[PDB]
Amino acid sequence: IRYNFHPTHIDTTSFPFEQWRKYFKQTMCKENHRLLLNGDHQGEASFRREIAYYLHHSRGVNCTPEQVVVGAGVETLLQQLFLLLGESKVYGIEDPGYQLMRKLLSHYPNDYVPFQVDEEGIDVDSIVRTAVDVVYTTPSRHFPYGSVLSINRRKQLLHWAEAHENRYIIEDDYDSEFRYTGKTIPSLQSMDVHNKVIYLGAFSKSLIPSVRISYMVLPAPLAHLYKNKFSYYHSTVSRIDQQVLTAFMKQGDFEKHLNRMRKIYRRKLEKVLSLLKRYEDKLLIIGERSGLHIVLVVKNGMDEQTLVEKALAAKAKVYPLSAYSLERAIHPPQIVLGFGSIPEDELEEAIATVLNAWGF
Amino acid sequence: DTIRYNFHPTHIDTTSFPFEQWRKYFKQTMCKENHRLLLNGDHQGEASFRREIAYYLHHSRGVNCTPEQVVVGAGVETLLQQLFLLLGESKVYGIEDPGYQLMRKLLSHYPNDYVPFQVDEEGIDVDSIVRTAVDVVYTTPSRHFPYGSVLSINRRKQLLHWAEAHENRYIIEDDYDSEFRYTGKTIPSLQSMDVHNKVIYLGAFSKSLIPSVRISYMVLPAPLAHLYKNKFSYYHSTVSRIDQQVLTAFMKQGDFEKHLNRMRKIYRRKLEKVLSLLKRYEDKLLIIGERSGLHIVLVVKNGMDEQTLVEKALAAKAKVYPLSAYSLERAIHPPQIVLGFGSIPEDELEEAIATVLNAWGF
DNA sequence: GACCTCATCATTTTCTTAAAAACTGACACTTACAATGTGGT
DNA sequence: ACCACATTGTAAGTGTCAGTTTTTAAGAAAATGATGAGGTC
Repeated sequence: IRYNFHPTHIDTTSFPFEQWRKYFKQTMCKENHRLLLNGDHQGEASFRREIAYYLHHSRGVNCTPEQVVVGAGVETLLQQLFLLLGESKVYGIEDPGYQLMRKLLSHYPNDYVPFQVDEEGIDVDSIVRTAVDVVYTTPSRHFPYGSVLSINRRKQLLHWAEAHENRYIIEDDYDSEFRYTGKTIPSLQSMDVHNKVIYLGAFSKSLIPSVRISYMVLPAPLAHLYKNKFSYYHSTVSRIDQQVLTAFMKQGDFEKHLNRMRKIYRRKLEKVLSLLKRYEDKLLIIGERSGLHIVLVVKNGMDEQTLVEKALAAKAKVYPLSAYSLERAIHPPQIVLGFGSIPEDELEEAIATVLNAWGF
Repeated sequence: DTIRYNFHPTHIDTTSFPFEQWRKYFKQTMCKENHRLLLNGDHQGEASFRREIAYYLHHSRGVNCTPEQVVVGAGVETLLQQLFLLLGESKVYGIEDPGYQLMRKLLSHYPNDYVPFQVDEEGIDVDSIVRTAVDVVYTTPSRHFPYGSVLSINRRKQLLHWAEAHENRYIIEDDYDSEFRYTGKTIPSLQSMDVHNKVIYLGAFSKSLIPSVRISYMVLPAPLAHLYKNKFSYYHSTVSRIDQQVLTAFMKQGDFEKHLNRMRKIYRRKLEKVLSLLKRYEDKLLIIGERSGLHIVLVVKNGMDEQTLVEKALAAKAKVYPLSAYSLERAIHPPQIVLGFGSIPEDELEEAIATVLNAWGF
């Protein structure tokens, strides 16, 4: 309550309401009644022929609107994939990451194998010397430190899968065009030519979290397996919330929302680092100056379960780094702050009362 | 596909939803005072969209429950796959025949095993189930595809003690269709007749309201709501915080029950028009289950096979749906065909039925 | 022989403000399909 | 006791007046790129 530094939220008071309302009135009007009965089972092609036009001009992704699949959430976007694969597979999760591929697979007979990371990337040699079949990396930005995979590891990891023809690799975006200097690199979907990596996108940190649209992109000989095996399903996103975001990205008002949103977070990043570079005796920063959240490491010798529970007395919650890693971390207790939803004209009191609560 | 004169048993009429009363509540919720409602709140739905269903269904269909036991979802299949893993992999699942073509095909991705039954004019073959080894069976109390055979009251009190015999058995009910029967409105729900918690409730706002709002509630009993919140505490919802907080104010301040009664009378006015027109022939076309809801089944005693009859209606660009799909086995030497009217408008019914009849050789 | 702090320059897509324009809020009217009490033999 | 006929009681039919609402376009305007000025080490 009252101060919630969530690690991946968004700011509340800045999305355009009165611009969002106008594109509804071409969608649900008195001629429009064939937008009521249920259409195609994976979103209307006016929503996918624009996604294939957008990700070829902003992230270097190469895809066609008969292969991209829409869905809702990620947990419903992933559960149809585990049954599509089979049940003779052994998964790959990086050691601190998003707590998602693990927490699903507590229901299925499969097994997940961790793999170590560093400030250059994740390990690739242990990917070689085991028998893993599906691995899950975020090549644009590594949660939650902020590491970026180089080109030196990408050729090795993509060439690991080409020699034996039954392994896969899942890219999770989580954030792009929020870098403040430009688009990072062309993503790992761009460098594939043998159709071995699947995408997994999002529409929920960029624009609005609670509209529950998302998307993956399938490769060539798996798209006509998913369409063959699940041709008796239904779509999951409400079709009046899809032709909103067809004209929204045919007539160009998303490509002026994210560019507008960039500076509203950069102006928070500079005013949060100009408050933390005074107390540089202990509160070190690990990870780059990008994204929506910082990772302060506290060398002041208090314990983590006291450090989080100390902030709750003055109606403020932070998010620790015990639940994000399987093993137990170093003696300096890392703590993840965020700056998405805290507004600008209360940052210099928010961080002040947090660091006043901990130690002056 | 896109076609003219589509006759589907779920395609509701499109030209009678109060667009203005859809938009007066939609414009009310996106205000500057009404942020805190664009990020993610609760996961089983908004905490008032669940409070309101427990005073909609309680006095419109009879179900006694609490808003701590409700589960919202999306579709109904995403509401079923978050049940198929709450029970185990030691169960066997009982479907009807004929029925909806869902829970046969959904159970082909799993190691669970299903066994069919038969359906008579009193309901389902309840006498077969007591001497068979099934563990969860899925039935439709208040109606039945594709006939209309309401469950007779003796078999309901039999199938109560069926699932109240042991400890590991459950039953599902599927009352997709209610408040759309002409008089004696609907027999009250199988959830109401149970007082020992072995039946789960399952129904949806996508036949009444709009085909693509994609909301389906669910009710849970006490020893599965607790077991769902525990082993599913890390999901989110699958419907928005605007598609729910429209229908909270859409139902709090009146304009749902007026739509209910208006759509209740419109479809009776549609049905009697069909019963007037098709009665002029009873030579080869007997009609079964003439009374209820949104679809009739229309037999045919043509001197040729049933396969030619569905594809002959494509010759004049019309769509009809046979009954060799809703059943496992195929021995229908009387050719059965189900039809619908719920999408066709009144002004072209006269040409419409004459298209398919004289397309069949009249 | 290296790293990295301020300008101030021309092209440009965001930002409050302003004066003509489709519209819905709260009356009253104001008919139409049809619910329920008082009579036909 | 067996077989109807008509009142008040409202869901509807366009319009009233006004009001809190939507749509087009032009200067300043905050602020991004090729060029030109120092510092530290």
